Amino acid sequence: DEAEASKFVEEYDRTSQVVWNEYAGANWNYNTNITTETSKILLQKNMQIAQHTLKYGTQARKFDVNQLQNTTIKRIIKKVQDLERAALPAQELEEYNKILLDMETTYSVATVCHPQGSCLQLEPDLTNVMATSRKYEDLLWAWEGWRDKAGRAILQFYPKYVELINQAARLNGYVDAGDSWRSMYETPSLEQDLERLFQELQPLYLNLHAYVRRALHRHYGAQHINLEGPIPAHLLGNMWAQTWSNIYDLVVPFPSAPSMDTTEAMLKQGWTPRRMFKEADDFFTSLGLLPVPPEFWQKSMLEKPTDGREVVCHASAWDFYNGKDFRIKQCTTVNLEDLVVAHHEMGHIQYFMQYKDLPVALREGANPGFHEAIGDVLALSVSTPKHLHSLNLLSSEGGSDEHDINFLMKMALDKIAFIPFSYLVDQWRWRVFDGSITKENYNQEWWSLRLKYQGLCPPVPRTQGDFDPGAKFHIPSSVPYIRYFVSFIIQFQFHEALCQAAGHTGPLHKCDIYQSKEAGQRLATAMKLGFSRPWPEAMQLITGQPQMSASAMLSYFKPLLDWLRTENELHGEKLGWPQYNWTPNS
Ligand SMILES: *[C@@H]1O[C@H](CO[C@@H]2O[C@@H](C)[C@@H](O)[C@@H](O)[C@@H]2O)[C@@H](O[C@@H]2O[C@H](CO)[C@@H](O[C@@H]3O[C@H](CO[C@H]4O[C@H](CO)[C@@H](O)[C@H](O)[C@@H]4O)[C@@H](O)[C@H](O)[C@@H]3O)[C@H](O)[C@H]2NC(C)=O)[C@H](O)[C@H]1NC(C)=O
Ligand SMILES: CC(=O)N[C@@H](CC(=O)O)C(=O)NC[C@H](CC1(C(=O)N[C@@H](Cc2ccc(O)cc2)C(=O)O)CCCC1)C(=O)O
Ligand SMILES: *[C@@H]1O[C@H](CO)[C@@H](O)[C@H](O)[C@H]1NC(C)=O
Ligand SMILES: [Cl-]
Ligand SMILES: [Cl-]
Ligand SMILES: [Zn+2]
Repeated sequence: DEAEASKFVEEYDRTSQVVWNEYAGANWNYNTNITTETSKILLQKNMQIAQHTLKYGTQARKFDVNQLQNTTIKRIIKKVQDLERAALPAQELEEYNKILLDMETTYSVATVCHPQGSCLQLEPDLTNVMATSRKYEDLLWAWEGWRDKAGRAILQFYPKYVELINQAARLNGYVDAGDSWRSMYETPSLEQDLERLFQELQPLYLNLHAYVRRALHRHYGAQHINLEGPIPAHLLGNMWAQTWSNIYDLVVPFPSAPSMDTTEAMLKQGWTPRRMFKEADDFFTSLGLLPVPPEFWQKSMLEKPTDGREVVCHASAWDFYNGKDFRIKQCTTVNLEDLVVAHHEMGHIQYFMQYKDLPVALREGANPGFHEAIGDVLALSVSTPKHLHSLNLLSSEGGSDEHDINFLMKMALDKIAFIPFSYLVDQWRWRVFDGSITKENYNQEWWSLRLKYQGLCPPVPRTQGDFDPGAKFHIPSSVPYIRYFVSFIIQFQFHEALCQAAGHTGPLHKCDIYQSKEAGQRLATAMKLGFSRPWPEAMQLITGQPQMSASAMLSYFKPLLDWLRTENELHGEKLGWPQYNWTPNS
């Protein structure tokens, strides 16, 4: 019994490496070269890996895990019993795989065109418009156009996707796909824990929201901003209003304390995408963590190709499951935002390398939020004015409370603004999956949540046939999103603990853990566990305690919360959006 199970897990691990490596290659080739051929080979490799999954998943289900002594072998076998889509009948599996590829392709090639004029892709063109335009009408053209071309085109696929992904989840013992996704956290109290964390961050978000709304009222006019209502969703510098830092110029608390133009500085100094990832590599190795192998530099696609290839430009990090081939694919733009993204992606690579000696079944983060947090932790240190100054991308900003509040505001526009967004994406999808939201009400329930959690409203009334969730990458690509909410909270807990381990004193937001070997050792021991143990053990290794907690993030931003409360009180802001029914008149 126990001996049969141990031999089984060894066989699974040997054959999975080979098959998973092959699948990763075909997926990479399509992702970096979208063609009918590569897409045909990908769909073919899909059926190959499903045959492997079905073979070993069927065997695994014949072990009564109850009678197993070893708990690492229990854990592997329990996971292999979940076939995911390979539980579907052959006909439905083929249809499911084609739906997913159609949704992804539709999103990745959509464009927004002027009549008799040029056509813009999402990256970099429309992203640039949303980030830099300060004209209501031009922002509206891009915001609405993307949803008209991308979102509306996904709607035809989504109901059938939902049916098929739920059917697979039921065939694997879950009640629906959202149940399956939540189970990745192995945390029965997950929904209540996440709701508690969201509530703890509400005071900070409402004060930020009210301050930004006042600043938008100053620039865009009283006729277009209701100081007691939701904010129009196209004015926040980002296609999804998920991060707001690109409108820093409109909301700067102390314009008398200016910051160097970081994009001009990178360009003037000859930064390139390759330099951006090299600086990330240096930060990781400064902590005593691992460098990326030479192969990484040869096989990664670090900028939009120019040879006519259509590619999936959305950034991603790749494990090829042979312990040696790791890659990034990013249509990198030379700016500070993409430097942070490069650190994020390099954090996924670091995790891949740290757990590469585990059985492939356990080669995942302690939970998906952990995988997302590693690179962001380092990026918190990289983002400090003192570190950016040492890269020659800022002037000296120390010894100045004005510069200090400006910096906290810059960070808040990204980190705090993102909290409600990241919460609501899977609040919506979980209710789509459990049947609470039907295709009749997809879009209406999306905007009810955009209002309830982010206090945003659409600048143009939505009409039948709109499917604005489809205009957000992770929806047609079927990537769960709550990982990013968890990540944004726990990355501050990790930062706090690593700064304490590095001997930092004083305000948490001034800490920079560059070159701390004690910090790197905490992260390395946690990452090496992969998915071999419940995630509270990895939490304990990093922070000395087992819980998720908003306290670290609230401590980081405490000086800004104090300042915002004073400023909002002085101006008589009404926090929140009691006039929640308001929408733009024109
Ligand atoms: C429950 O079972 C697990 C798993 O046991 C292993 O996997 C099963 C399928 C069988 O093949 C067993 O024969 C295997 O041992 C046990 O976990 C292992 O415990 C041992 C200690 O007894 C650990 O051994 C350590 O390994 C270190 C490095 O090994 C890794 O690195 C090499 C080379 O890089 C890599 O190729 C290899 O695959 C390893 O992953 C070594 O430095 C150290 O000194 C020590 O020898 C081993 O790492 C554990 N594996 C895992 C996956 O956790 C449990 O001990 C067992 N529990 C009980 C109560 O018996
Ligand atoms: C399974 C695998 O093999 N590869 C996976 C990694 C893994 O799970 O192992 C992978 O590469 N996924 C791609 C995805 C890309 C990005 C993303 O989509 N981010 C979210 C949310 C966000 C926003 C701001 C921010 O600062 C941090 C996160 C968004 O932009 O909406 C783009 C920019 C950042 C990360 C990613 O890396 O998470
Ligand atoms: C792109 O894909 C085609 C097949 O669709 C292939 O012949 C070609 O070599 C690929 N190009 C690159 C750069 O991979
Ligand atoms: Cl939207
Ligand atoms: Cl997740
Ligand atoms: Zn990520």
